[PDB]
Amino acid sequence: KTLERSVSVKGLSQKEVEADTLILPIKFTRSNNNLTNLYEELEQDKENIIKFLKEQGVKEDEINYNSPNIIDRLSDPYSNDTQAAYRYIGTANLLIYTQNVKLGKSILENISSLAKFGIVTKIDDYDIEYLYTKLNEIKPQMIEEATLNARNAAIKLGKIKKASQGQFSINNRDKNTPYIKTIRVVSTIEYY
Repeated sequence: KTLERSVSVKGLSQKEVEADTLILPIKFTRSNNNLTNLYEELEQDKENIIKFLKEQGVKEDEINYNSPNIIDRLSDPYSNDTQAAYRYIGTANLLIYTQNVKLGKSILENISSLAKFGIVTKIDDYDIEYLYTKLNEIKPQMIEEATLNARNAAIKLGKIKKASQGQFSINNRDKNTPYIKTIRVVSTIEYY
């Protein structure tokens, strides 16, 4: 009348963890007819941004800086046209790489204070990274926990028919907490 019976349980491993890496790129841009003057204002912009980051808790060894990217437009602020401008435009990037992930919130709310110096900072939310770089290291024990939780629900009794493993998910806790990640895995076990 019946040929087999099997029971299926899904085991859940879930953990909140704190991101260990914050990558925060701060771009700032200037224009000038004289290229030497563009570099001097960028360099002065860079010094003021660094001072604000150090006040915020960032250390010097967490700040990285590439050569500014300079575009020659060959324009002039005298030529009567609808598209006249300064000849050169330069954009620079101060790239923060730190394990002090809780610094990011305060940096992003106060960076407007640099408007004083005439600094134009652009920070793209898409390129702000809060990572838990230990993610792959923690997977084996969470897989065991899920598989184990599945077995113990089955207790509450033959061999194992099928074993499957979902992929890990990793989500921010709240919107206000990007430096805290929720990590989940589900292990599915079917017994006879």
